[PDB]
Amino acid sequence: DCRTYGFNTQIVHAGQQPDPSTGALSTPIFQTSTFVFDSAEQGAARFALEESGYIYTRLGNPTTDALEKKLAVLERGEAGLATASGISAITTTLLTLCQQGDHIVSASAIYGHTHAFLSHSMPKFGINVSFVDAAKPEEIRAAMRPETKVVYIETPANPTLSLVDIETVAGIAHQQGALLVVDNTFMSPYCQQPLQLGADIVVHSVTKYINGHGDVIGGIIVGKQEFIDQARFVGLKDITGGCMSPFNAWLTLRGVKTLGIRMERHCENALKIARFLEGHPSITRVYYPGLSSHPQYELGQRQMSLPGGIISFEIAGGLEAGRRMINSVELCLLAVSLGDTETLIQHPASMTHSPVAPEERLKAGITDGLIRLSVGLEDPEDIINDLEHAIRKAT
Amino acid sequence: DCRTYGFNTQIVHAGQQPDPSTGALSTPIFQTSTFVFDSAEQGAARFALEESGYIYTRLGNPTTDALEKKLAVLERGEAGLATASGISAITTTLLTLCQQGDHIVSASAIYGHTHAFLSHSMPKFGINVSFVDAAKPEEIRAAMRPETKVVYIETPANPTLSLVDIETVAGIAHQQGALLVVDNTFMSPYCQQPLQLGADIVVHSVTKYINGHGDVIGGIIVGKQEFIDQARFVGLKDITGGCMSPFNAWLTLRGVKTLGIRMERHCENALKIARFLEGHPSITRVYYPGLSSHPQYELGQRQMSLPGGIISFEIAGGLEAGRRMINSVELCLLAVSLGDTETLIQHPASMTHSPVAPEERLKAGITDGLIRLSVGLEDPEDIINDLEHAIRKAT
Amino acid sequence: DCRTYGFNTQIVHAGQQPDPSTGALSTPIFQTSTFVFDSAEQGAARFALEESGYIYTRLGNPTTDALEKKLAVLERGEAGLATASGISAITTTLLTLCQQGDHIVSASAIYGHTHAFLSHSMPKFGINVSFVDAAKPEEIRAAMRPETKVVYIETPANPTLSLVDIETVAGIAHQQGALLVVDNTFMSPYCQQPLQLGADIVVHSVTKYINGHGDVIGGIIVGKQEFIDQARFVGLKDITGGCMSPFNAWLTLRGVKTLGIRMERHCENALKIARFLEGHPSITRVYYPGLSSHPQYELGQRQMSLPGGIISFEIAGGLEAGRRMINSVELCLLAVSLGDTETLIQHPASMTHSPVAPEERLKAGITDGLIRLSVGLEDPEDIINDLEHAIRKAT
Amino acid sequence: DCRTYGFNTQIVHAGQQPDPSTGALSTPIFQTSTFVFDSAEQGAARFALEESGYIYTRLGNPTTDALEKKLAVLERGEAGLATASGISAITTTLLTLCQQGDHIVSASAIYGHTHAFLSHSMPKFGINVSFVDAAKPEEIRAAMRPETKVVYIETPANPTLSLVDIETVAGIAHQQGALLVVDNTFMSPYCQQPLQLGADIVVHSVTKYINGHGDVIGGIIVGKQEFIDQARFVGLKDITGGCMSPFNAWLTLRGVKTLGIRMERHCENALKIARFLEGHPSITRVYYPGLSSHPQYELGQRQMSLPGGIISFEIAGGLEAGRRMINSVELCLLAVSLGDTETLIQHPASMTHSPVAPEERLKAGITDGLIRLSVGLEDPEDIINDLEHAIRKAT
Ligand SMILES: CCCC[C@H](NCc1c(COP(=O)(O)O)cnc(C)c1O)C(=O)O
Ligand SMILES: CCCC[C@H](NCc1c(COP(=O)(O)O)cnc(C)c1O)C(=O)O
Ligand SMILES: CCCC[C@H](NCc1c(COP(=O)(O)O)cnc(C)c1O)C(=O)O
Ligand SMILES: CCCC[C@H](NCc1c(COP(=O)(O)O)cnc(C)c1O)C(=O)O
Repeated sequence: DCRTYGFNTQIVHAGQQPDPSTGALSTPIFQTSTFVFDSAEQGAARFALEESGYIYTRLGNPTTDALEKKLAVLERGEAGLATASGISAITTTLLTLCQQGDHIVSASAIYGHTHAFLSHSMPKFGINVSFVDAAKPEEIRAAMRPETKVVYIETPANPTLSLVDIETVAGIAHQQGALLVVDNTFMSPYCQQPLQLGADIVVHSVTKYINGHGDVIGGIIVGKQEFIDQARFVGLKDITGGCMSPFNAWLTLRGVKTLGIRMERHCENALKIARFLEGHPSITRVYYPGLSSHPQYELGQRQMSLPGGIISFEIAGGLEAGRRMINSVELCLLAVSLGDTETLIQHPASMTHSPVAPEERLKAGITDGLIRLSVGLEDPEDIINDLEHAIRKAT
Repeated sequence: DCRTYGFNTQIVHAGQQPDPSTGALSTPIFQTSTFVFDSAEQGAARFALEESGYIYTRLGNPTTDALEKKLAVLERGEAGLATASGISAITTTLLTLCQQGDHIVSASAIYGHTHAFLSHSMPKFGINVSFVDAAKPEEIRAAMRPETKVVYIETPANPTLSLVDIETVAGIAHQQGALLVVDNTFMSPYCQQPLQLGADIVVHSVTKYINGHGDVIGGIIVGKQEFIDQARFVGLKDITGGCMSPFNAWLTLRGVKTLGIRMERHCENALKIARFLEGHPSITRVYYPGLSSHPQYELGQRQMSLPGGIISFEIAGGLEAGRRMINSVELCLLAVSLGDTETLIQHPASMTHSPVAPEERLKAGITDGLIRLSVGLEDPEDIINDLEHAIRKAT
Repeated sequence: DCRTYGFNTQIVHAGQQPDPSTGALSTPIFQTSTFVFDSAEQGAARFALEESGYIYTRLGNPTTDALEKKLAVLERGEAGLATASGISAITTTLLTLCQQGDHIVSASAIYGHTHAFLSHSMPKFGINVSFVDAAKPEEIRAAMRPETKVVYIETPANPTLSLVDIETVAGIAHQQGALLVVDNTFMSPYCQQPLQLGADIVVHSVTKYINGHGDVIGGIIVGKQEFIDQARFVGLKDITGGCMSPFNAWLTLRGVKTLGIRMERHCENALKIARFLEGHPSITRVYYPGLSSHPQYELGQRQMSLPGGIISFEIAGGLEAGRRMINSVELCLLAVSLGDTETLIQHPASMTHSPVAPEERLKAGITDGLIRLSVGLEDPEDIINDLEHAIRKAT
Repeated sequence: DCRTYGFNTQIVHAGQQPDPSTGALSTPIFQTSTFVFDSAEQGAARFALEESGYIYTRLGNPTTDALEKKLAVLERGEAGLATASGISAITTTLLTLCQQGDHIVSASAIYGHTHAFLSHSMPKFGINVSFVDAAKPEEIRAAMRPETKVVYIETPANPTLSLVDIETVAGIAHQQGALLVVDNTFMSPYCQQPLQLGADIVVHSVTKYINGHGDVIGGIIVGKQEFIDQARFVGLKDITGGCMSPFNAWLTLRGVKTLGIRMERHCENALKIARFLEGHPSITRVYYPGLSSHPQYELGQRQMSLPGGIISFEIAGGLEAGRRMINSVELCLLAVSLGDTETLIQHPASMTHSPVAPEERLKAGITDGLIRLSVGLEDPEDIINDLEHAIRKAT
C-alpha cells in the first residue's frame, strides 16, 4: 500500500505501477478518446457505475487516473480529479457545490482570475460572495450567513505572502456548517497539507510547482470520494467540461517525480536570496515566510514544512525603480507564472497592473516598488549577482 | 489570403504557415505555460490588450491560435476559440451569454450530456430552458420569451438523424432578438456551414470528425470576434477554465489536414452501408440522410453537401436481437464515440441506456432494436460482410 | 486474422487492437525506456529469446511493434523493423547483410544520401559497390560477381521518375544467388508491393507518404522473419543503434490510417497537374509515370496501382527560368522533402545542387531547368493556378 | 554567455532561451521533417554549408540543437550531436573515426552491447579491436599499434564499478597518436568531466541519468567542432542514420533541468544504502566508489565529484540466494536499466546471463551472488527496509 511509505517514496511511486500487460515502467500515455467494450454487457456494466473500467476520456482515463491517485495520496485525501487548468479546478469545485441563492466567504488576497470569477461571474449565477481579510479569522466568522456553503482561502497569499491559519479557519467554517476549500498551489503537498489541518477540499494549479517545468497548464482537486464523484460526474462532465488531456497528465506525472528535490532546492535558494535582499539598503521590504520578521512567522513554522520558493520585495524609488530593475536583470526572466525551474520576475505596477489606478493597486497591496520573484533551480549566487547588479542599476 | 483558396486548400493551409524563425513546416508544438517579455513595457503592452502577442497559455498560445484560425476560416466565421472538450465549447458559450433570469430554447434531440447541463445545471444558476422538437420550427417560435437569449440546435440529431432547418430557425431566432447556436459536430465544416445559413455561433466537439483519429478530446467555438473575445477573456479565463492543451491543438491540426478526404470516404462508405441495410429484410428501419425515404431528405440536400458518416438502424426482434447483433460483430468495434477512422457500433438500449425505463427510452427515440453506427475508413465490403454476418446470427 | 481483410481495412486495423488491460482504442504511447519483470525467472525467460515479451525499448516496444506488424501486413512480408530514419532502414539492412569482401550492385538513380553511403562509406568497410543503370536489367546482370550479396534498387527513381522492373531484376538477382532490396518510399505499399514481385526486402523512409504529415523522420524494413531478427538483434542492437522512438511510431501509426485516401488524392491531383504541365508550351518535358509518353509506361501500369504523387518537369530557359519560377510560387512551398499534405517544390540546380559542376549535374539527370514537385492534398485547381502564374512570370 | 554561469545555472539555461518569435519559455517541440526556404537562394545558401539555418531534421533541428548545445556546455566541449540511442552515439563515433585496417584498444569492462559491436561487428568491417583491463594503464600502452586510432573506456565500469584513470590514459593515447573516447553515461557531466581530463570525445546514453525519467532512449556525443561536424554530416547522415526525434530531445531537455538535484539525491541515497550493505553480515562484498575500501578510492575522489548512484553487491549463498533476494523485494523494481527515478535491481546470473556458462560469467566479473542496484529518489530508509527484508528472506 503506497499510503504506507515515506513521502519521497510516495512522490515517486504512489498512483503508479508497471503496466500490467507489458511491464512498461513509465505510465503509458493513453492518448485516446474512446474505449472499446468486449460485449454489450460490459458496456452496460460501466455506464450505470455498476462495474469499474473506462468508457471515454472526458469521464476518466488510465494516465489521468494515475495522477489523481498520486495527488490524493500526497495530500492525504481520498480522491483526486484532474482538470484543464487551475481555474477549472476552482470553478469546477465551486460550481459543483453552489447554486443560485448560496453564499461564499472568500479571502480577498487571492489569485486575480479567481477574484474575477468570484466578483463578477458568481453573482451573475445568483451566488453571492463576501470578501474578507482571511489573516483575521474573526472577519471570516462575521461574514458567515445561513446560506454560506464554502469558505475559500489561499495561503500563502499574494502579493505579500501573508498567511491564513488553516486549522483555525476550518474550525470556524465547520461550526457554521460550511466547507473549507484551500488553494495549495504556492506550497504543494510537499510543504503544506491543508486536509491534515481540517480543510475539506484542496485545489491546485499544477501549472506551478506540481508540474514544475513550465510546460503544462492544468489543475487538480483533492477531497472526499463522495465530493470528487460529484465534481467528476456533474461538475466536469456537465458544467465546465474542463478535462485534462492524457498527455498533460503524463507530463505532470513526470514533473511531480522530482517534486521533493525541487521544493528543497527552491526553498534553500529562496531563503538565501531573501536574506540577501533583507540586508540590501536599497530594498525597503522583503516578504518571505522564512524571515523571522514576517508578521505570521510562527504560524508559518507550524503550518508549512518549508517557507516556499516565492519572494516579494519593494525596491527604493517606487515605480521607476521597479521598472528599471526588471529591465536590468540578465538571468531572471520577465514573466508572470511561478514554480518553474527558471527564476522568474515581475513588477506588477509596470507590467500587469500598469493601467490600474495607482491608489486601487495600493488598497490591493501592490505598491509601486513591489517586485515578485519565483526562485528557480539556478545557483543562488548567480541569481543574487543578477539581482545585485539590477538593483544597483535601478537606484 | 487563405480565405481565397479552395476548401481543400484551406483545410491544408488556413491558419498555418512555416515558422518564421526557423522555416519549420509543421506548426511547432508550443508546449509552454508561460511566455517571456523583453521589457516591463512589452509586458504592460500585452495585458491591457494594447499590443498583440502571448502572455500565458490559458489566455492564448501559438499552436492553439493556428487551430482557431483554421476552423474560423473553414466555418466562414471571424474567430475561433479552442476548448478542453466539446462540452466545454457548449458551456463556455452558454455561460458567457447567459445569466440568472435568462432563458434558452433548446432542441430536445441533442447530445445527452448537453441535455443534462441544460436540464439540471442551467436551472440551478437561474437560467431556464425550454425543450422543443426543433424539426418543427413553430415549436421554437412558440417557446420564445422576452428573456430568451439563445436558441440551441444540433443537426443532424441523434438518435434517428433528424434534421433542423438552420436558415429558417435562424430567421425566427433573430426576429425575436435571440442568437442561434448550432452544434455542427456530426457534419464538420466540410459538410455543413451553419454560419453561412444565419447561425451566430457554431460549436464542435473536435473529438469526432475534425480531429478524426480517436485520440483527442476537445472542442471549438466559432463566431464573431466580439463574441469570441468575451468567450475567451471571460468564459474561459474566468468561468470554465476549459483551455485546450497545445499538444491536443497540434494533434487536431494534424487530424484536420485530412478532413476533406476523410469525409468523402466516410460518406461514400456510409451511403453504401445504408443502402445495404435498407435492402435487408431483417432490418425494419434505416435512418440516414442520404436515403430518399428520410422525412427531411430535400432539406438535407440543400443544407448538407454530403449525407454524413453516421447511420442508425433498427434490427428485427428488439432488445435481445440488438444485443446479439452487437455481440456478433468481428470488425466493427463496440464503443460510444463517433467520427474515428475505425467503424464503431453501439446498441444504446443494452449499453448506455440499459438502466433507463424502456418507456422513457421510447419517448426519447430509443427503441429496443436501435443500433447506431459510425462508419470508418475500412473497405465497405468488409463492414457490410461483418454486419451481414452479425445480423444473420442475431435473428 | 488481419491478413484476410481488404487493403483499406488493413490500413486501418492491421497490427492494432484495443488495449487489453483498458480497452483504449488508440494504441497507447509506450514512452518508456525499460520494462519490469515479475521475477528473476521471467527476466531470464525473455533474454535468451526463450519466452515472448518486452525488455528494453531499443530491443522492442509495444507501440513500435504495432507499426512493424501493420507495415509487414501491408507489404505482404513476414516481419517489420522500425528505425530512426529512412537512411537507418537502408544502412541497418545493408550492414547486417554485408561484410568486408562482399559486393553490392546498385542502381545509380537513387536517393542522394544513399548514394553517398554506397560510394564513400561502404568501400571504407571493405564492401565494394558497382553502380549501374537499373532500367537496363542486363547491366545488373553484367555487374554481378561471385561476392555479390545484394542488388539494390529504387522505383520510381529520381530525378526523372524512371522505373525498374522489379520482377525481372528479382529473377536475375536470385539466379546469381543475391538478395534484392527495394526502396519503396516513393510508392508506399498502397501503390507498389515489391515483395509480391520477388523482392526479398523492402525499405522505406516513413518520413514521406507512410507517415504523410511532414512531422516524423523514420524508416521501416520489411522482410522474412529470419532476416528481420538479424536486422533487429545485430544490425540495430549492435551496429547502427537506429531505433525509432515510441512517439514517432505512434505518429506514424496515426498517419498511416489515412494512407489509402491520401494516396488516392495525391495521385488524382498529380495526374491532373501532370496533364496541365504537358499541355503547357513553356514546359519542355514532364516526367510522370501516368503520362502515356513515359518511356516505361506499360511497365508502370503492370507494377504500380497508381502513378504516384511526384512529378518532375523542365521549364523553358534553363537555370534562370527555374530559379524565377520557384521564386514566384505563392502556394507551393520551397522545400526538399516529399509525400507531405502540402505541395512542395524544389529546383535542384539552384537549390541543392547549385555548387555541383553543371556538367556533372547533367550526367546525373539534373538539367538546369528541372523542377521537382511533390503534389499535396490542396485543390488541384489552386496548385495549377499557382504553377501557371509562376511559369508565366518565369518565362 | 552561458559558459560563464555556475553549473546549476548552466544545467537550467545553457543551450536554451525564450522563443524569439513568441517568447515561449519552454523550447518549442519542432516536430517537423522539413523546413521551408524563402527563396531558391536561401535553399542553396544552406546546402553548401555557406549560411546557417535548418534544412531537414535528420541533418539538424532547433529542439535537438538546444540539447546538443546544453550538453556541450556541461561537458566543456565545443559541440554536441544527439542520437537515437547510446549505442548509436558510440557506433556513430567509432564508424566515423575508423575504417578497414584501423585498430581500437578497448577496455574489457564495458557495456555488453558495446562489447558485442566491438567483438563481432567491427572485425567484420576490417576494424580490429584489442581488449584490455583498463584499470591497468600499462595494458593499454602495450596493446597500442601503429594502426590504433582510438582508445575506448568506460568509468566507472560494470559490474563491480571499477575505475579508469582518465587523465593518465589520455596522456598514453595521445603520446601514441590516438584519440581517447570516454563513455560517461554512469556519471553524467554533473559528476565527471572527461574532456577536462584530456579525453577527446565523450559519449552518453542519455537513456540513463541525463534524461533520468525512464522514458527516453537516446544518446549524445560531445567533442570538438571539427569532429562533431564529421560525425553529423558523415556518420549520422550517411552511415548509422541514428538521429534523435525532436520529441525525445525535448523530453531529455526537460529531464536534464533537474540533473543536479537528481544526482545529489541519487548519490546521497546510494552512499547510505552502500554503508548499510557493507555493515550487513549476509552481504560478502559491496562495490561502491564512495566506500573507502574501494581499491581505487583515491582516484575516484580526484576524478568524480560524487560517487554515483549505482551499487553492486554480493549476497551470501550464490545463485539461489541472489534469485530469492530479487524475488523478495517489494519496492525495488526488477529491470535492467539504470539512472531512473525509481530504484531498479537486477541479478545478472539468474536474469540476463542465466544461459551463459557459470565459469565465463566469473571471468567476466559476474559472480553467482552479484546483484546490481540503481538507487532512485525514494526515501533511503524505505529502500533499506526493502533490501533488509529481502536479504533476510533470501538467506
Ligand atoms: C496569467 C497570470 C499567471 C498565472 C499565475 N497564477 C495562476 C494561479 C491559479 C490559476 O491556475 P491556472 O493558470 O493553471 O488556471 C490558481 N491559483 C493560484 C494560486 C495561481 O497562482 C500567476 O503568475 O499568478
Ligand atoms: C460519452 C458518450 C460519447 C460522446 C459522444 N458525443 C459527444 C458530443 C459532444 C460532446 O463532446 P466531448 O465529448 O468532446 O465533450 C458534443 N456534441 C455532440 C454532437 C457530441 O456527439 C457520443 O458518442 O455521442
Ligand atoms: C534531405 C533531402 C530530403 C530527403 C528526401 N528523401 C529521403 C529519402 C530516403 C531517406 O529517408 P530519411 O530522410 O527518413 O532518412 C530514403 N529513400 C528515399 C527514396 C528518399 O527519398 C528527398 O527530398 O529526396
Ligand atoms: C538492455 C540492457 C539495459 C541497457 C543499460 N545500459 C545501456 C548503456 C549504453 C547503451 O545505451 P542505449 O540503451 O541508450 O543504446 C551505453 N553505455 C552504457 C554505459 C550503458 O549502460 C544497462 O542496464 O546496462
